Amino acid sequence: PSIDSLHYLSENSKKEFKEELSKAGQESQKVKEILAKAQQADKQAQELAKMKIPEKIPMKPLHGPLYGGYFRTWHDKTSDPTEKDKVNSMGELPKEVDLAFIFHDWTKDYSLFWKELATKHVPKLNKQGTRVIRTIPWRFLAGGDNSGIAEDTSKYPNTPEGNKALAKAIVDEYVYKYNLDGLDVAVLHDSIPKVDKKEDTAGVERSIQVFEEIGKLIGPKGVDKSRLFIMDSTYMADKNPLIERGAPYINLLLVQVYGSQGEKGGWEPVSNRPEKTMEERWQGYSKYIRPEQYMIGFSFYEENAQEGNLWYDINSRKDEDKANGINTDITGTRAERYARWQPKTGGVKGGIFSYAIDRDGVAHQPKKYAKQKEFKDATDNIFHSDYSVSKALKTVMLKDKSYDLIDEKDFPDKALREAVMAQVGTRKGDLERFNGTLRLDNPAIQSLEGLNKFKKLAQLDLIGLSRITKLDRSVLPANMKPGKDTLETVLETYEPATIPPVSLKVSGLTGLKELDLSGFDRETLAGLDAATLTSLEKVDISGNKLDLAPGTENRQIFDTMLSTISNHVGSNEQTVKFDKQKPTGHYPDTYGKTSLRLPVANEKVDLQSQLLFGTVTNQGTLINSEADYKAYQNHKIAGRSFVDSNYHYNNFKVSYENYTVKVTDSTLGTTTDKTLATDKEETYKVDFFSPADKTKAVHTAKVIVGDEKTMMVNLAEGATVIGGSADPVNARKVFDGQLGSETDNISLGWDSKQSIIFKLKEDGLIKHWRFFNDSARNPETTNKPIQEASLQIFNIKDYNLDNLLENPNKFDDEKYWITVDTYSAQGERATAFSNTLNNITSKYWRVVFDTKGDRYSSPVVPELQILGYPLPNADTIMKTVTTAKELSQQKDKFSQKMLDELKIKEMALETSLNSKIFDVTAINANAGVLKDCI
Ligand SMILES: CC(=O)N[C@@H]1[C@@H](O)[C@H](O[C@@H]2O[C@H](CO[C@H]3O[C@H](CO)[C@@H](O)[C@H](O)[C@@H]3O[C@@H]3O[C@H](CO)[C@@H](O[C@@H]4O[C@H](CO)[C@H](O)[C@H](O)[C@H]4O)[C@H](O)[C@H]3NC(C)=O)[C@@H](O)[C@H](O[C@H]3O[C@H](CO)[C@@H](O)[C@H](O)[C@@H]3O[C@@H]3O[C@H](CO)[C@@H](O[C@@H]4O[C@H](CO)[C@H](O)[C@H](O)[C@H]4O)[C@H](O)[C@H]3NC(C)=O)[C@@H]2O)[C@@H](CO)O[C@H]1O
Ligand SMILES: [Ca+2]
Ligand code: NI
Repeated sequence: PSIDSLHYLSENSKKEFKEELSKAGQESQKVKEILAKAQQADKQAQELAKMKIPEKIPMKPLHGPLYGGYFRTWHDKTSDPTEKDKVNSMGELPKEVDLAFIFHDWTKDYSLFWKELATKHVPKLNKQGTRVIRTIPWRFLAGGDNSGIAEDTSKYPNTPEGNKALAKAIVDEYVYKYNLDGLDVAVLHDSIPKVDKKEDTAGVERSIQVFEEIGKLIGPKGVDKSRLFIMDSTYMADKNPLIERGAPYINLLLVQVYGSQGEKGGWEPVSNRPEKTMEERWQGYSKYIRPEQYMIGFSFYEENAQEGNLWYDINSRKDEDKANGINTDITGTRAERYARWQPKTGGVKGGIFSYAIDRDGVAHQPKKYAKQKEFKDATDNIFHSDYSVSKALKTVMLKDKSYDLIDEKDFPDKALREAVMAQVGTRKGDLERFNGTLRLDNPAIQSLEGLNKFKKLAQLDLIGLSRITKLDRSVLPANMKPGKDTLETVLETYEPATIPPVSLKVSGLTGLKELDLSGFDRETLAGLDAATLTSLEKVDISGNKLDLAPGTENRQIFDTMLSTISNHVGSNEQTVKFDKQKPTGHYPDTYGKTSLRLPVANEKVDLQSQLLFGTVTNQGTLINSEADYKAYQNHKIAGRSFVDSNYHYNNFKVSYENYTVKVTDSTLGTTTDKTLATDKEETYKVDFFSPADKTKAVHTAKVIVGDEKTMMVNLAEGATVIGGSADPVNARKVFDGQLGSETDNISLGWDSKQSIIFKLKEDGLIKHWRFFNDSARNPETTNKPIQEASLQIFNIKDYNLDNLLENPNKFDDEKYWITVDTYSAQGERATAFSNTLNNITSKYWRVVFDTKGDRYSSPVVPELQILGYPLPNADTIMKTVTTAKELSQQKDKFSQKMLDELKIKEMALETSLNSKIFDVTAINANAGVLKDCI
């Protein structure tokens, strides 16, 4: 009986039986048993082809806290009847299990477990209410590495039509083949599609398309909605590649959160806080599914588990009790906390599930034996479970008020009750947690009794409710006023949240007579369409944080309601109330003081108080002083003010201490003192910074003491290094505009004196220069300071620039350069040095620094700055100046009269090059006149 002629065995099972052939390939007596079993395996395989899948028992739709479980096929006593220690059966799962997940592995194709499942387990579990679900890995929807059916790439190509063929083939193979109740797709890192044992991106993308086609067949958006379409994952929502396009097609999301990591989250010591927490996890998924579809999972103790697969989600065997492999108490377990857990927002959860439910009741191997790979504990044997833990957990949830149905004692009005259920949910627990939008626009609503049940409602739209006549605290959500979360957590951890007060939109309540919003600390009235509240007779908005100044939207909503009430019953101290306001002072988005001009005097200004100031309400009223706020307290409505008599300018004002400052003079010198001295004529740029950010400024201003000067630029930034002893990679960092961090080595080179040869970016007129000592970057730096330095330009009159450019290193001698300024440290602590330069024009430069330290003395220069203004053709213009001066001495060639006119023009040009306001257009005009006169 060859194995190639068996017909009914799957090619996989045949690939197995022929490998077992190779072993003992010629042993006379073992070549028998392998064929004799490959046959008996074929007899079984053909009994699976001819079994009769029972007719589907119709089942009640899902409802209430659900409890699922993953039964490991290889622990069913029919998986491999030769292993007589496997005693459990999936059919024995009690009615408390709403979802029994077939979790497949190690059970042979030809196993008769599949005939016990189809013809006995499904009928039994179905008659009691338990749905049976097949679990398949992510990779079954794409790729070819263990992709099961999808390995056949010709029958199911990766195309629009191929993906449909694969989706229908999946549902047909794994759902309908045994008349199962639904399909579960597990997306983890372990199940991700691979090829060559490499994560396949083209494979992951195909799986999204195939997942969508499967959803067009089963699940809430498929042709057959009786079958469930479930997804179980370990990814956070922001890392699940299939939730965005997949979520609308699934009935339930099962997040696997085993162990204290799933519950508490992971620690991240850079934040000093936890991440991937239980609350953070669902908040991510709350964008894609309703909370009633969310199900959190734990794990029972799997036999012979090793490091990485030990979760301790159920109680552990006591170290003394060495014979007791069993523990069925839920008290103090992670699973029992998971059953009672409810998110803080949205609503209550679908339920919980357990992995390896065939191990229900088995205690956990003590933590101390985790690393002993071969230690066989009492809890590592196989037991028959009566599923006591599963029953105990299910009843815990089933007996939780959170899942009590919303009834007429919450909302006596039917029209309101039907709308709450349409938009919020159907559980009392959903009122304590729903943080979305409730739109009550059906005018049949006769009463708003019950709305006070809402604790976290984000927005409430009351539209066209003609039968409503009163609105006050008793018939509005409880979060109308600020408050903190009151739902206590049942989980473990290592402050409560703020409840954003509700946004109240009201429009078309023509029957509304009284509006009482007092004592809620409301920030605005936005949402009130006062032009529609036509029957309003009594209004009270006192004791809030409203800015009722004229011109505001708040005042106009108020004026409108006051006008309506003034045609119905009259405005008076009883029908209209508004006082006791405490508007919230905010920082402005912008500030108006963009320039401050002072005379040159020996005074002192506080830059903060003179440029950055002012508090603004959320209505846009700017208060810039204690004087404006008294004009504000002076605003009167019906003869009296609306600001609380106890709310002073000190309370309303926003504080500007902690705000830093970055002053920059016209030579690009920098300070950081709020105090400035007007003793020196100079022009400064001032940037202010909030404590929360020191890179994006909140306000820029321009202080001008005396005659305004144009601000210089760092013409050296971006300069090209072409020489110098100094390390060219590091050299170029002196032109990089920032000082740097003290992690980066910026040492120029080995010996104690180092040059840098460089060319400026664009032409320019240079008027200043500055080099920073190392103390500018880190004040505690151990790199000694520069003792002596020289800045030089290239002797272009005598030497050829082209010779320099062809062999720039040859020219590292001061004979080829001209010195324009030398620095010599006198021995005093200096963070930087700066000095003027005489309208230099050269494009090519050479600097040297010297710490004077015999050896091991490294020149460290954060940044070298050659400052000035941009000026195209500085060469020619400055060349023209020096010509008129020469001519003016040749008093024999030119008459005195010719020279006096030329002198005025040469003088005029020099004046424009050294003017405080640099004007390139005037310069060119003068230098053009001068060259023309020559
Ligand atoms: C998705 C999900 O549910 N989330 C995770 C769980 O996945 C996770 O549970 C584990 O699941 C393992 C099985 O998962 C596989 O199936 C699911 C569903 O189809 C897939 O989603 C998943 O990716 C796994 O896929 C399977 O992978 C294998 C390996 O590749 C495929 O077959 C092999 O594939 C390779 C290529 O990679 C190659 O081609 C090979 O030839 C091929 O055989 C397989 O095809 C693929 N699925 C299919 C059908 O497509 C469980 O195994 C795991 O449980 C084992 O380990 C725990 C450790 O604590 C034990 O407690 C537990 O009892 C079990 O032990 C194993 O028992 C069998 C029973 O006999 C032992 O077999 C023996 O092995 C011997 C050699 O060691 C001899 O060969 C002997 O003849 C043989 O009988 C086996 O050795 C035991 N192994 C161990 C480790 O003890 C676990 O339940 C859980 C984990 O916490 O978390 C969930 O959230
Ligand atoms: Ca630098
Ligand atoms: Ni062990």
